[PDB]
Amino acid sequence: KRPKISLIGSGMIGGTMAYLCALKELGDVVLFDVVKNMPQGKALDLSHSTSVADTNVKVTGTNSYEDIKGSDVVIITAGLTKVPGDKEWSRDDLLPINAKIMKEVGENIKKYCPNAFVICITNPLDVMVKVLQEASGLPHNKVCGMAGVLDSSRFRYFIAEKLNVSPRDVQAMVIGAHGDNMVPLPRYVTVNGIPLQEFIKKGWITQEEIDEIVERTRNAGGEIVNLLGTGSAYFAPAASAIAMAEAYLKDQKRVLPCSCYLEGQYGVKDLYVGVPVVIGGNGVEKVIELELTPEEKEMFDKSIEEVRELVKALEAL
Amino acid sequence: KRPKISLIGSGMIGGTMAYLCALKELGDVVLFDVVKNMPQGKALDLSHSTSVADTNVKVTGTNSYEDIKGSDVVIITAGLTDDLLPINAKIMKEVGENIKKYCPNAFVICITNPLDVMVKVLQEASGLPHNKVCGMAGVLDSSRFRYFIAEKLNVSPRDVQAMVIGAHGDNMVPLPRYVTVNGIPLQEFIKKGWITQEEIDEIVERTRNAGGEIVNLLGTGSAYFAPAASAIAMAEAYLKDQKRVLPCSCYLEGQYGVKDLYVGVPVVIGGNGVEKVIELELTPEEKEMFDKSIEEVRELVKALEALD
Amino acid sequence: KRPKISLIGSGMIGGTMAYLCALKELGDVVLFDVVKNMPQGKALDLSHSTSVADTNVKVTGTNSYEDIKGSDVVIITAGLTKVPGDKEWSRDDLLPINAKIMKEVGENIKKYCPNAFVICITNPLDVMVKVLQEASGLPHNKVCGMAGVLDSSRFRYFIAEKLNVSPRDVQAMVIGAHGDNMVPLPRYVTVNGIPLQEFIKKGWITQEEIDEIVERTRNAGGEIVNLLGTGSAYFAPAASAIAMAEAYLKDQKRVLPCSCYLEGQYGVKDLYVGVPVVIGGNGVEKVIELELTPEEKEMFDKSIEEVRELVKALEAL
Amino acid sequence: KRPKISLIGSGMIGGTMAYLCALKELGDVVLFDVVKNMPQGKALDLSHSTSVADTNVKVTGTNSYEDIKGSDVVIITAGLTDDLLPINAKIMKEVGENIKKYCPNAFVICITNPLDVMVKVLQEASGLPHNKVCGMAGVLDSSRFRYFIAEKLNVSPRDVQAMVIGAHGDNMVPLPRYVTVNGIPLQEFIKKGWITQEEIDEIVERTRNAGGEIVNLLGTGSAYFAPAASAIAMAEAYLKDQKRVLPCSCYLEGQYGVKDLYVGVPVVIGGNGVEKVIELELTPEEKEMFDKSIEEVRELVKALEALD
Ligand SMILES: NC(=O)[C@@H]1C=CCN([C@@H]2O[C@H](COP(=O)(O)OP(=O)(O)OC[C@H]3O[C@@H](n4cnc5c(N)ncnc54)[C@H](O)[C@@H]3O)[C@@H](O)[C@H]2O)C1
Ligand SMILES: NC(=O)[C@@H]1C=CCN([C@@H]2O[C@H](COP(=O)(O)OP(=O)(O)OC[C@H]3O[C@@H](n4cnc5c(N)ncnc54)[C@H](O)[C@@H]3O)[C@@H](O)[C@H]2O)C1
Repeated sequence: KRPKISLIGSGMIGGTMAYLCALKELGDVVLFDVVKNMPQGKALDLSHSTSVADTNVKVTGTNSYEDIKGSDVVIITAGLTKVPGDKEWSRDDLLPINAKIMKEVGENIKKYCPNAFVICITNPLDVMVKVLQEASGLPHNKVCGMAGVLDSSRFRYFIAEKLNVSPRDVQAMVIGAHGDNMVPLPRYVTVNGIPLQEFIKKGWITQEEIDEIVERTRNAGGEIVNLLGTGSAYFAPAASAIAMAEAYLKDQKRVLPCSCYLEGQYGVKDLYVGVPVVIGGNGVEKVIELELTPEEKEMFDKSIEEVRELVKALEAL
Repeated sequence: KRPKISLIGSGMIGGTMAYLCALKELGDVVLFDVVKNMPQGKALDLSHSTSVADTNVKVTGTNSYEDIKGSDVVIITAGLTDDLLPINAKIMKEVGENIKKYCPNAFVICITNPLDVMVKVLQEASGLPHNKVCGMAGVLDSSRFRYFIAEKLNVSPRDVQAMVIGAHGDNMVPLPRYVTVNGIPLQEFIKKGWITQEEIDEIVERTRNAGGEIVNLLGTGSAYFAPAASAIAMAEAYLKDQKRVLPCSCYLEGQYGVKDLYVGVPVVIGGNGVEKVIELELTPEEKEMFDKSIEEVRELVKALEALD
Repeated sequence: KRPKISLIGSGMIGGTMAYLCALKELGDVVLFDVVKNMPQGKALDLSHSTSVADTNVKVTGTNSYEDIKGSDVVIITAGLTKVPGDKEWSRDDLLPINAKIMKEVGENIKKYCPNAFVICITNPLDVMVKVLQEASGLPHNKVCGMAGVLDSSRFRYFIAEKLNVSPRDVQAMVIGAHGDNMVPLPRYVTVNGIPLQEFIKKGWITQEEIDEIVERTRNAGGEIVNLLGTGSAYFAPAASAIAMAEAYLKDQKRVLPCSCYLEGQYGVKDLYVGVPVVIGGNGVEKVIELELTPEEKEMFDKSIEEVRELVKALEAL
Repeated sequence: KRPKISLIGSGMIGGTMAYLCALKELGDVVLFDVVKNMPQGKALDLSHSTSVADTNVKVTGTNSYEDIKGSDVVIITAGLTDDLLPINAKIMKEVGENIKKYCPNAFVICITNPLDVMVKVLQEASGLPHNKVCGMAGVLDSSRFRYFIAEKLNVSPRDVQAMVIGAHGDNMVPLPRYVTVNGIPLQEFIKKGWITQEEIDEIVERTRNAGGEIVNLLGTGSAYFAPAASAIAMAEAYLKDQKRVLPCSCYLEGQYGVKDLYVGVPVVIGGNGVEKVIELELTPEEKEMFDKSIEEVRELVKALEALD
């Protein structure tokens, strides 16, 4: 039988992700949402598009978790977003309400598709993937969060733009927690293996512009929201998560910064945070421990501790 | 120079089309919209997504018509969804004007409704060759027809040929007589038990109403995934000179009994636009449905010319 | 684990098929041949190409059947070709020698990958697929021959060329035995569902040109050989067979003329011959019984009987 | 008009390249060869294969140079594998002449060996801009280097960056110092136990010799799958203006200490050909290997100019 991909949450990101799954014939799709008839509407739109693409993909809409039975992969966008930010929204609403949805999603995964590879997108990302892992009981290797691939896609793009080379040939990474305490890694940026500093010396780019690109990367999500007025980014967020899903389903063994369960690496135990990892047919297969400078480890430590604060505040109740 | 694709209108359809242009590396994408900043917001999102796809596509958003200069393809969703007819026409008039000033060699694909009517306003206002302007509707209506037939037979939509002609709307005309499975007449599958004559009739009316069917289930807005894909397939056919056979709203000069009118019929789309009109051997009944389908189009086109 | 595709025979067709499998990331490939080191050379060439395509595909060369263990799909080009044609080659060499290789291939499939979907290309095609089925003991649904997709690709192309429309939008089919007694179906040719006769009346094509295209289709293989001097077609033959393999592995349910096991359909029992079929995740899933004219059934009967003659001559010894 | 890709030489590499052009719908393909009928035979085979891929690509074979008129890209494999140097040069002279007559705006990618030497003969004989002529070698040598490194680490080749510069041959110069895993220096993976310093050295010499390694195993002929893919990736970079960073044999005017010579170095390939040369910060040892690598090229280029 085909691979089964279930999208928990059928908003903008969920629909586009399902569009990519249909365009790439990655497998049968299931769009789930609490809103009645809505996932069923997109599914029929998307079903019609398969006709234009000359594919066979089955896309289904549903308001019941039962239809995620046997899913090979599960990708979760459901919950409140950051669009309101009201400075008390993250603390009084985002964190406490989303944690409760993650617990309900995790329980449904546990009963209906406990073998799936599970990719979380809901924010606060690092916190929510932990909660989803706890509630679902699945191996820590098969539950991770999408954040670094998106933050890296922005980083790489901004670099590629100034240098005027294809983004394929810009290697860039962003680690740490997803959010304002993310850590772009300017030292590790290369152009097809060439350190970026070589282009600084040859005048393709300058050091300040690089520092600007670091900050623009950290705020890229808000830059787009502000410009949209209504809504948030969904084209790149959806591709990033489907890159990770394609890496799992085709055992591509790609190297991508993802939010994953550490156990000693980087001096972190029993915690989810963004790090470079190898994604393969068996999920998160290897964590790469980068030889970070002391300064870099400091930014990583301050970012890893904000994640703790919130994991603990959530554990209060 | 890369091909340049300008999307006049950056709503749901326009943005979805821009994404397909970026995934398929069809060319540089310009997202135009009257709304301030919003196109630029989507453009940056889309730009980011090129890193994930490892492409080099340039996607820019703008609020100034000047940025469509030199466009090889223009795709128009600008409009709204009882003042809608004349307001959409002033828009379509304005869009068509900027096209002639800025990119008078573009292949233009109108999407806004009433499609077949607004197509002719656009051509008149832009003064472009009649074969370089057309409307996307038949590809989408056929993809629904094709899809519904495919799922009942349990074969791939690729091997279902099905077409829809006439005007885009509730009176569109699916053609069950021409449906085939890899060229095998659909009727052969009635006789061998794959589908019944009643289910075909039911499917034919579900195709007529699919637009509203989707609208009722979404609750806010209308379909756009298949709409976007249909427009891009038409643009891909022009950019790569694929000579595809597709139902599109095109300028007829006597074919089917229509003069100086844009109406949905099968055409060959290639590097020089709408390169050939296919004139089907329609039966009297089928020709009758076609005539009643376009009646509304011929009236509206006359009424709008009066209001100039 | 990835899907495993084994190519029995690593000649021109076998290598190209493996190139397509690598380009399309359809799965892990195994190139097998009796020639020592040769399949291993192509595999390393192809391995290098995956670097240019930015894929992860594992391509392996081998001279041992043991390495086809667990194959999801098996595609067989091995044996003598038609390139010599010496009028006694088909009878004294092609048929008797290839049948013996098919029996050895079938036995190796039976012991090492009895769950595979098996696509035969060796000629005489309809005869050899039967022999391979007998020797391997696998379900008749999971063993078929590639012939009609190639003969149809030629038919469709010749039509598309004269009309000057994309071949995608020309539906054309060829049924019967692969070879000189193949049956192009001019009546069933459509342009996106439109009968071809409509274009005859409107002057895009004429009836004689159509009849020429029927004959050119029947001789297309020899036309190319003659022009090549050395060798035979391998680009289209390889794609055709990989289309059938992609249809199985992705459960695409495509409609394609293939050589398959009939049991009453078309008044043929216990025999392999080319007919329109639906290929899906479970192999050959449905045979389509076309409402052929009496004339058409006559050409089909004369083509189905030449296949018998050879199946019986082979059964002598 | 579709892009026009002419392949001067229809052997194994040339035909494999034509197939990739047809699969990727990059443009119309012209297969030229001196051998009578053989190109036409492959063209018809390839044409048939377009039906299976559902593309509209035109593939023609010919024995007359006139059919390359207007080519946007030309890719040259014409040659043979102790008279081979001067015979290949008369050929490369002849090919370059017909190019200037027939398609003097083409992007030209030479493949025949000794690559870096025959590249300069071609440019001289064709009189084309030095940025519109280059040679494919570094992409292939890097794809082997990249591949060997990828399989030992068990990561995707996509996330291995590795380069090879200098001349194409046994003296080519892999650059283990610049190898990275998604930008992470390869040395970090020594320290954490993924690969050893000895296996890198071994890999670096296996890259040098991969060409012959393949040749020994095939028994007849040489590699062509990766060779073809590398040339097409370079042509795709030109046709779609992808601005790819790739090691190619390109005209240097003082970079690296080379004047009026074609040598393998990293470049940016885009819509205007070889748009930029990247000048790496090579160490003394690395610069030394580079100089010894091109010594043979500078001598042969001088010796062949004398024989005119
Ligand atoms: N022909 C078909 O089959 C398609 C099927 C589905 C719907 N398609 C029709 O085009 C649009 C549907 O596109 P979309 O779903 O994206 O509607 P949106 O509301 O999201 O976007 C409309 C945009 O159009 C922009 N726009 C852009 N320019 C203008 C001007 N110049 N005036 C007014 N509005 C303008 C405006 O800011 C809006 O953002 C509407 O007119 C439909 O009748 C037609
Ligand atoms: N630079 C690289 O890294 C490539 C790596 C692999 C091999 N590449 C070199 O080009 C070719 C390899 O291509 P191929 O594998 O296809 O060699 P073939 O023998 O199959 O084809 C050579 C064709 O070249 C044709 N040809 C075409 N034109 C001519 C002329 N004008 N003179 C002589 N020969 C000509 C001739 O008919 C032959 O069919 C040879 O010169 C190699 O040194 C180079």
